[PDB]
Amino acid sequence: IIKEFMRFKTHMEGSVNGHEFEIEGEGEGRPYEGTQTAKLKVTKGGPLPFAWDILSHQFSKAYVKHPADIPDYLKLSFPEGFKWERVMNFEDGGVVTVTQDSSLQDGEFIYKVKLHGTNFPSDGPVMQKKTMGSEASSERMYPEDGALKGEIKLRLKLKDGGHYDAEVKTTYKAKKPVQLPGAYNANYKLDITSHNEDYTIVEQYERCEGRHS
Repeated sequence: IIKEFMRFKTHMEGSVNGHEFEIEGEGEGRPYEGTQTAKLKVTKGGPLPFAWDILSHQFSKAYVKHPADIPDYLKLSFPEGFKWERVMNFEDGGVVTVTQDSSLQDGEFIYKVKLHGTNFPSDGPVMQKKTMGSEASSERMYPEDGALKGEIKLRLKLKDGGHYDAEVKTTYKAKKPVQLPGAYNANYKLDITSHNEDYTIVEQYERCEGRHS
């Protein structure tokens, strides 16, 4: 059972341009209202020498508000949970891959994340930490390969004007077989509500809701 109020714990192990790091985080939110907050701490490899914005979207699809007629594939996957794999192709060649495992333990969600950050130019917006958060987007959701897929055109604002884009592709698969929905949209807004000077402590807020195609 997914209650109206739910907490989660997350751990992320990753590598960006050969720099290894680990992140721990805890958060809470309203799974049916589609809102959540998270506080993340860099526990190893801190301070990170690249943009926090490449990581922010990797820190929770069970917290999506869904209309009653769209099956909630990821909520229906519980208690066993689900997994997801993502690819983010940045405009300058930079690539980020993520694998995730989500489960339920003692009434709380547990997230395990693994991240690869490859071929980012040393003078680019990520390496130079020139990003300023992301704009509100819409993930096009659709079934494919006995799984739910999602597509986003992520836009990161830059400090001195303009944007830095990525084509994001994700596959979400329930551990046990559950009813796949038809295509729909998931509108999101993710905000960095607070951070310390070196980004070793970061607070995030996100709202997500499902709408008919």
